[PDB]
Amino acid sequence: PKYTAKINEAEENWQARAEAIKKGKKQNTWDLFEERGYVKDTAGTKEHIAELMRTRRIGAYVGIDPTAPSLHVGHLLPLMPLFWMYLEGYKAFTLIGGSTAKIGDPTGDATMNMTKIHYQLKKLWENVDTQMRARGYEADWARKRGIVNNNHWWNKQPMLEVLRRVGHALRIGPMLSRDTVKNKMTQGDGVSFAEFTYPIMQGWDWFELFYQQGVQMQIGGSDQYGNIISGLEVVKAARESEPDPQERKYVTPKTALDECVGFTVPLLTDSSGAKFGKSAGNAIWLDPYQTSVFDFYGYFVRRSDQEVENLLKLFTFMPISEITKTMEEHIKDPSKRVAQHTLAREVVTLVHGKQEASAAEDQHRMMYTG
Amino acid sequence: PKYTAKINEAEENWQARAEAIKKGKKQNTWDLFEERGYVKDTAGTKEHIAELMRTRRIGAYVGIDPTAPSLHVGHLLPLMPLFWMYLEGYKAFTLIGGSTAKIGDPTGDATMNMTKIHYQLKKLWENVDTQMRARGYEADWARKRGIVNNNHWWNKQPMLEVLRRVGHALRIGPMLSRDTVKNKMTQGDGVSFAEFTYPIMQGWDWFELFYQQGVQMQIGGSDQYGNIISGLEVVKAARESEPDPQERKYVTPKTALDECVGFTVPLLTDSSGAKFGKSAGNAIWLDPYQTSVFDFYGYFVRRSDQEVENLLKLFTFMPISEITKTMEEHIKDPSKRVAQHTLAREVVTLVHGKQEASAAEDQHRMMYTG
Ligand SMILES: N[C@@H](Cc1ccc(O)cc1)C(=O)O
Ligand SMILES: N[C@@H](Cc1ccc(O)cc1)C(=O)O
Repeated sequence: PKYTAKINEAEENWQARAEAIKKGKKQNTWDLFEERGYVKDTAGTKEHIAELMRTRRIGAYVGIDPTAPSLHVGHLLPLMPLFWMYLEGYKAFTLIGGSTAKIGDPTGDATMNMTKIHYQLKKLWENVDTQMRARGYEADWARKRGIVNNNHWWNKQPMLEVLRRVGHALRIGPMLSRDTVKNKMTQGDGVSFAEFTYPIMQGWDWFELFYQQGVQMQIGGSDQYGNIISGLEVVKAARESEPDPQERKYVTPKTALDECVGFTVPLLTDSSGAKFGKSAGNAIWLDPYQTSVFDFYGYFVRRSDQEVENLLKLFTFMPISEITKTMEEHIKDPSKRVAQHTLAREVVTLVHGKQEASAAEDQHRMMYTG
Repeated sequence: PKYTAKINEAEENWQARAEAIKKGKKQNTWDLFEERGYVKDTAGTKEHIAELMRTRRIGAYVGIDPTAPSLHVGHLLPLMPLFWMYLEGYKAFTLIGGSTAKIGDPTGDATMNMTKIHYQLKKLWENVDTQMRARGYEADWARKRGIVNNNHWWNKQPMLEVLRRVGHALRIGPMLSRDTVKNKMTQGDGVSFAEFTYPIMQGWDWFELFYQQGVQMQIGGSDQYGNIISGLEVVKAARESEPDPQERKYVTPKTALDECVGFTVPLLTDSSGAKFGKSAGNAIWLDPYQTSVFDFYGYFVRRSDQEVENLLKLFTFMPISEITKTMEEHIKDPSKRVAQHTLAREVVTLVHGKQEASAAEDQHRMMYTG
């Protein structure tokens, strides 16, 4: 009865939204992704992903392996489109790779790390809510966010079941004919069986999130394209191999838009080759105990004129009109770092909050700042 | 106290045996293996395996994947040295690959198959006991036989634990640079992830048998050499990665003779290329409902003069002196098929029992036999 009525109202709301998009009254979140610059590679055509996003209140996820006690600003990039979807009323999850960090992604303390990353994600998600309220988005019952740790299934998930459900459908050649698996096996050491199996586990992760939460979309870091391709194979195998006739009603695809999709975000460097979120020989951590707020703000205020508009698009919830006005002010006199102070203000506001942001800005407008 | 006293007497008996071998009073079972022709390839040096067998009442196993409801005579070959060890007072196991049959060994109904194979192995093991008594071997408390199904661990064994315990130690290159994995991936279809993982599961099987039963030796079919090499890596990884300090006392090797070893049996064909145990386009099944006893006996009575001594050595418990006397009678007039009737009599006696054997011999000595 009553969850059902609410689900029905949600779908009806979603469908009026869908029609509004078809008529051009409302921008498709997919086209927002393209406009702001989040799309590098897609697993699924852009027409596919657009239409899935228009017609269905999907779930989406980003996975993070807790390889250290703090996230850094480089982690923010895949999270940003995820947060945009959340603001738009999708279901959005950050998956902590508690079990999968121990294998480690080859593309190219641990419990305490897992605890700290959960804490930090919860803190950031709360700042997203704050920003959602500040940017004028209305409450929506069907809007959902969550934090999931893949140890929830990996602690007991039988190997046999994974091999039976997906292992016969996945051929090792495509896994092997992929640049990471050819790279570190030619130049660099070898690939461990555990390393080789990592993409299969991440694919099973996606299956579990599809099954449990309706997650049809994975958003990946810039180097996650191969893992996403493999993950789709794993999820497809798993949905097709479901033995129970009753579960198949729910899990086996019937229609084209039932399929899963994904995309990756761009690789961000400056014109000197530096990786975004690295300032010298260290990360810009989200933890103030590791990187002071002043220094976090500093990182952003030092961004280049050449990259700053692109970074305002990626790392803020500023409407494009707002960014355009900022850039119009900024080019009057770039030496004033209007755009960079805006970027710093917005990103600090998201990670550390408005008060910390104001204080840091005041400090960076002193006559000496380092 | 009392299992302990019995274990101590067993070890003392084993050590008098060991000294008797060192002094040449008693043949090392390893040298029996060599004399009778069971040794093709060894994982571990022959000096290693010999000394392990002299000094330690090891456990050994043969794995069989239940891919059909009956075993056939080709299955007997790896079982024979295993049965010899049993007669000599080792611990000897036949492992049914209940879970691993579903993946299937790539080297180159299902529940009912598992039930029938268990039944047949139990029946054969009982005939081994009969033969043990008939060949003059004395009761030994420490002599042990068993039938184990790897579904005992595979039904619930977590993938994560397997990957953490062995997955980092096993490199995919050696797995990949092996002829089977290069064969069916070049010529022939692909290799499924499940296929590629099969040797890891069989290696974990061996670990479970080492842990549970003290099994240090695997005997393999003629094509199982690669699987045995991989299995040793898996068992070594697993014994070295045991996290508990108390378990390490028992599971982590301390000495050279603590290591696991294995060997394979020869590939048996006749001079026309036919696979041993194939008579035309069908197997010679151990099940009388599939291959009559008459026809089973017939298969053996038709063996060639060129191969019959070799087959008496492999497929019977006849002392070498007995086989020599048989061959001395046989060469007086080969047309009488003395040696072949002896081979038929002995193998039928093992699989179907002495009464069935006598009847089949009488039938094959009629003036018309097909
Ligand atoms: N493999 C990703 C993280 C990840 C982990 C688990 C997942 O299910 C998804 C993504 C990385 O290292 O960047
Ligand atoms: N792989 C072997 C059978 C086997 C199965 C499991 C084991 O643990 C050992 C051996 C075969 O097909 O001949």
